[PDB]
Formats: sequence, C-alpha cells, structure tokens
Amino acid sequence: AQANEDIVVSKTSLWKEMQYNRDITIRFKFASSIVKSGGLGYKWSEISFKPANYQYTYTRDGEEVTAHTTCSVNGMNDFNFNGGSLPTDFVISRYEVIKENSYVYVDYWDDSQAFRNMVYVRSLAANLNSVICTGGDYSFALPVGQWPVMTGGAVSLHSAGVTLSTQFTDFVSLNSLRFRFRLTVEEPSFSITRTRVSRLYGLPAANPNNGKEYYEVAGRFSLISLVPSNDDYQTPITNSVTVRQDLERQLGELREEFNALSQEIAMSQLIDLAL
Amino acid sequence: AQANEDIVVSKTSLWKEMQYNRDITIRFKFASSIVKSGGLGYKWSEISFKPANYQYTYTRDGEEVTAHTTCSVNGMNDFNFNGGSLPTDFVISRYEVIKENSYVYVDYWDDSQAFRNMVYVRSLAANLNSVICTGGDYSFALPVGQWPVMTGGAVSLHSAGVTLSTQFTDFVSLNSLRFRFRLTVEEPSFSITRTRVSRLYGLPAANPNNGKEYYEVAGRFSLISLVPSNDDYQTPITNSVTVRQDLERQLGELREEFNALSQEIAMSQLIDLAL
Amino acid sequence: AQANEDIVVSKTSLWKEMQYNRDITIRFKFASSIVKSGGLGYKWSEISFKPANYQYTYTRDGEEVTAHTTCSVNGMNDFNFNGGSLPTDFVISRYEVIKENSYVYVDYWDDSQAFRNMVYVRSLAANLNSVICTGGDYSFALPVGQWPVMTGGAVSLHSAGVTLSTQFTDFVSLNSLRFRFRLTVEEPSFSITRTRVSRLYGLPAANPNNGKEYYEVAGRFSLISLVPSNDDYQTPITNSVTVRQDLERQLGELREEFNALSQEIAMSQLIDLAL
Repeated sequence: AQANEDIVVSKTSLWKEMQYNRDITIRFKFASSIVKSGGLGYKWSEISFKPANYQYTYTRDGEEVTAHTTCSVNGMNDFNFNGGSLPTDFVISRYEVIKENSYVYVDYWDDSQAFRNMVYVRSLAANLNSVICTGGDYSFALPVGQWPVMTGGAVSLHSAGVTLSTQFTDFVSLNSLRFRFRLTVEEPSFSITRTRVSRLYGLPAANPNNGKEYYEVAGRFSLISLVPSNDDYQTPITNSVTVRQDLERQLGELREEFNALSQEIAMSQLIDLAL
Repeated sequence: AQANEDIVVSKTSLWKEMQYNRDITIRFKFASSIVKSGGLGYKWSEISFKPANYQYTYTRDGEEVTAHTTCSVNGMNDFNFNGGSLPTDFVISRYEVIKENSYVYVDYWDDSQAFRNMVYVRSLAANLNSVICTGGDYSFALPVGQWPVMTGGAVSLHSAGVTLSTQFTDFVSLNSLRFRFRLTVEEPSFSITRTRVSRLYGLPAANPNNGKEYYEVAGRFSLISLVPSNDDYQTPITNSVTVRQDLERQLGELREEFNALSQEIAMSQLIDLAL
Repeated sequence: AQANEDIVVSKTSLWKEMQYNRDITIRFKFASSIVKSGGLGYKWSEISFKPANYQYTYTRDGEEVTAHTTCSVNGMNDFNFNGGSLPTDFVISRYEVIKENSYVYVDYWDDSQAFRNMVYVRSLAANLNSVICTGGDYSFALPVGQWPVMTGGAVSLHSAGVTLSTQFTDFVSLNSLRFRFRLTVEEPSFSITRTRVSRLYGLPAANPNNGKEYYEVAGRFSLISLVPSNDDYQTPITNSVTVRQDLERQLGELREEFNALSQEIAMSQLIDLAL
C-alpha cells in the first residue's frame, strides 16, 4: 500500500469505480461578521460567525497540490451582555460562541484526481487528529473612555463523521468532503475586559483565528468514486453567480435613500458652516 | 402494487433505472418581503413575495420522512396605492398580488430513497389535489392616526405540470420535484380597511399564510431515475455558501457610512445638552 | 457533415457518448454597480463590474434557439482619482478598467440537445471571432456645478481557451460553456471631461455597453458529452434560491436602523418647522 493509493475497484466501457486514498492538509479559517448599531457607538448589533473560504497550496509527496477549504459553524450559542439602557452604556445585543453543543464543518476540496468528477461517493471514511482553536483579543472602538477587549476562549476540535458537501463561492462550485468536528471547551477561557463577565468557557466570534493565518489539521481519507472511465471528462467547476438579485435591488434602494438623506443633512450643515 | 414501491426497470454493472412511486405531504409556506421607505413612516417601499423554505418531518406509512419544501411565486401582479404626494398620506409604491395569470412553484425534496441520487429523471408524472390559500390581516403602523389593516384575499391553487428543480438554501442544495400550480381567485376579497381600496380579487403578499404554520397539500409522484446500482453512493447534500462577496462588501460599506452619520447626529444632539 | 450535427461516438445500455457540434450566436453584456457615497454628493464609492445575465432567442437553421448568457470580468485594474480632500471636490474612490492583463468570461447555454444533460464533457474545442467593445458616455450627476462625463474606451475581445462552467441565477442553474476572451486595447480611449485625466486606454465600467442592446459574437463549438442513452432524461434547470440569509437579515436590521433614524430626522424637522 501507499499513502496516496489510486486503486481501480471496477471498470466499464463508460464508467469506473475508483478507490482514492489520500493524506491531506486541511487549513481552515474563521470569518466573523461584526455589525455595529447606530448612535453614540456603545451598541453592537451582533458579532457572529459566517462561512469562510481559504484557498492554499501545499507539498504532498513530491507534488504541489492546491486545495480549497471552507469552514462554517453549527449549533452556535447566542450570548447577550447589557451595560444598561442609556446611550452611553456599552452593550452587545448578541454574539455567537462555540461550545460543546456546537459543531464545526470544514469542507475540503483538492485538485487531485480524487475530486475531478466527484458526483457519487461510497465507502467514505477518514481519520483526523484533533487540534485547538484559541480565541484572540478583539478590541471595541468606543467613542470615549476605556476600550473593552474580548480576550481568550479555546475549543479543542475532535474528529467526527465525514460526509459530502459542496462549496459555493462566487467563482467556483466545488464538490468537497465535509469533515465534522466536535468541540470540547478547554482551559483558556474568554472574558470581556472592564465588564461584569469572565471565566466562561467557549470560543466567541470576535477573534477566532487569534491572528493565526489558518488552523491546520493533518487528515487522511479513503473513498470510492463512480467517475467516467475516460480521464478527460471534466465536470463544470468555474462559476458565474448572480444569486439574490432582490437583495441587490434592496441594497440599491436603501443606498439611494441614505444618499438623499445624507445629502440633505450635509447641505443643511454646510449652509450654517458658510457664515 | 404499493403506495411506496421501489421498482426496477433496468440494471447494469454500475447503473440502474429505479421507478419510484410515492405519496407525499407537501407542506409549503409563503415569505413576504416588506421594505418601508424612510421619513415619517407613512409610506411603504414594497410588499413582495420571496422564496420561502420550510423543513418538516411527517410520518408516512410506518416510517418518518424528513421533507424540505420551498415555495415561490411567478407572474406576480404589481398593484399600488397612493393618496397623494403629501408626506403624511398612506402610500404603497408597489405590492405584489397573485392572480390567475400568475403561477405558484413548490419544490419538494425528501430523505427517502427516491431523492438519494436524483440527477436524471424521465417519465415524471404526478397527481396533486388543489388547495386554498387565504389572506391574513396585516396592520400598517404609523406614528399617529389610524392603522389601515390589509385583510382578506383567497386563491385556490390547482395542480399543473410537474418538473425537476433545485432548492438552494444556505445549508443544503437539493435536487427536488417542482410542482406548478395555477390560480383561481375565490370569494374572499383582499382590501385595506380605512382606505379607498376594496372589492379587489387576488392574493396580496402582506400576510399570505393567514397565521397558518403551513399550507398542506397531498400529492403522489411516479418517476424513473437513473441512479448508480449500488445503494451506497451519495450525492452531496449539504453546502457551504459564500456567494455575493461583493454584496457583503457593499453592505459593510453602507453600514460604516450609516454608523458615521448616526454618530454625527448623536454628537450634534448631545452638544445641545450642555449648560 | 452540417453545422449542427449530433453524432453518436459511443453507446451502451444506459449511457452514451455524443459528439455535439453547433454554431451559435453569443449575445452578452456588461453590468456595472455604481456605488455613491453620502456627504454633499461629490464622492462615488466605486464603479465596479459585476456578472451580467442576458437571456434571448435567435433563429438557427429553421428553428428558434433560446439562449442564456452570463458575462463576467477577471483581473480588472482599479483606478482611483481624487482632485482634493474637500467635500465639494469631485472624487471617484475606485473604478474598474479592463486591459490586456484582464480577461472576459462568457458562459453560454442553450435549450438545444448539446446542453440538455451536460455534466461530463471532453474533447471541447471552439472557434470564436473577436469583437470590439467600446465604452459609452456616463455623466456624474453632481449636486451643484458642472457634470463631468466619462467618454471613450475601446477594447477588442479575442477568443481564448474554452472550458466548462455553470450559470447560477435566482431562477435557473445552467451547466454551460465558458468562453474566455483576452483583451487588446483599441484606438479610442476613455477620458473624463473637466478633469486632468485622459490619453489612457481601457474600458471603464461606467458604461461598457455604449447604450447598446448587447454585444454579439458568432462562434462555433464541438464537444463530446457523456449523457444518458434515453433522451427523455432531464436534469434540473430551474431552481428555488434562498442563499445568504444572514445577508438579508443584516439588510433588514440596517433598514430598521435607517427607518428609525430617518423618522427621527423628519420629526426633528417637523418640530423645528412648527412655529
């Protein structure tokens, strides 16, 4: 056997079952959507996770292989902290934190032959070593006074069942292997500095990557794919996405309204400033 | 014969033709998009239909089926109502109403064997009884004065042709059966109370669901699908979607601009409280 | 041998390899998103290319072909101009221009037999003639003063390698042929009136279409597709889409914030105007 076997478990005139075994380096990354409310600047609408893409390249055994991994979270816990009700009080309406009840979906795709025409897969199995994602420090740009910082928060990712997924980005639609990761809250806890909250275990979305370029997991997978026998057929990969046109229309109308209102406000201020 | 047979009509080494005949309980739902124009709040930008997902789980004959149904509207008619150009008058720039000339699409997918690898389908036929969708009572909120409530509106969906489609959500991409419904307006008439619009037939987008958790229609479908012979292959079902990155960037840009403007307004209002 | 043959290069019980040769009329267009900042109204946030859909019908030999095209731009240079930092000074933060270093993608799909089950394709080749795309006139509608107009800009799209891709919209998902075009700058040059910028080549995103219905290019392609033997088999074409729910929720929250702020501003003007 070998670390990157390529076995033919069946063949036919037009189709063939190919067994692919591979050792892969899954480098995944977190993306945080931070929405801040309007007013003085002491209110934050939300700090949540969103799916994050990451395309990279690494050296296999004598080969330069280009991979694309997208990370996402499920079963997140929404926490809320209030400094009061006045406009000056620091308050976050909600923010997502990862706990033992959550899952992390890291779907990995590669340019190897194991993914070229992956439309049907059976006997899918994998091995994955656990890792630790430690929470970094994220500071809040308050208009006045001290700056709170959300520091800490570690979760150990442990391997779970692997399945089949699809990465839908604006450029490429890829048929990927979704590795599911369970989480265990670890000793490094997260606390909001200068706030009445601390020593609570999890990994908030404020700064999951903690300044790290990525989180790397060395995995292995073995699958059987039903692909055309001729190794020339190529499934469409590159994409032209024009989804959610109604959302674009709403964004345009909202921007038009905001532009008109801001134009009126700016004129009403400049007339006074022109004394 | 059976209500839920799994017949074989052809088989080869790697592929086969499965004739699936199944009874289904299509539970669908409407989604209303409401955009309210800025200002005193006496006008609404748009009241439109939008695609609506609904994932449920119902008991078939001895088994539990997890179903995912997505509803959409086509050919919607654009009505409008304005009392004048005065800011303090009721104005709906454009709202969507469903009439006979329009159609209702319902994509339906199940975790049963009939949808495991549905990529190719032929001889797709179905039977599907009609349903009645009545209109709810949606109230319009104003700073002061009366509250015109849009009430009434009923339309009967009658079964029409059936095709194949794809349900694209934020979590799952599903090859599904698209049931098409023609429309016949029923006796109830939608009208805005305390307003000069009444005796109008159709189904508006204000509150299509009428407070119902779902609209349920019983269906049956028979189809022949070209599926891999081994009942262990799996087409990707879940998804990791990061499309419309430019739209996210524009949303962030406008959020930043609005935050700046709101902070400016807050500073201006706070300066007026010094003495 | 005729221009629109569909030859059988292989056939089996359930699958076959078909050689489709077709002469097509690709009609495409450029879509541009123009984002305008707030303030007095002398700052455009950006003028950027975005994917552009266009569905049409053209007469083949004795039959009408319904085609769907999607244009996109890759590797577009970003040019910025800032005459002065003052609010009243004209500014365009960044606009996209396509040069030799840029590429134009055009995804093309038809209701013909060549695209009906296009999931696996080999031996793909094409013959496409070049087309000249010239930018039109776009006027910057400033609040008060002169309106600069950006006029000119001409490039030649020369046929490049052809591959597979997929067009995703709010209505259809189409496995399609991706024609790539390289760019060669032409004699006409884009310039902005009443500005110290001119004699620089490219195709600015302000008005690539030159106020024209479409850019038409006659092409031909030959491909070998692995499709089900029975032609009654159909893959999904239409889709129901609910992608980017987080985006819609954030847009709704932003709309609520804007409505609250605008109502507050309008009430402030009303009370300030009440003597």
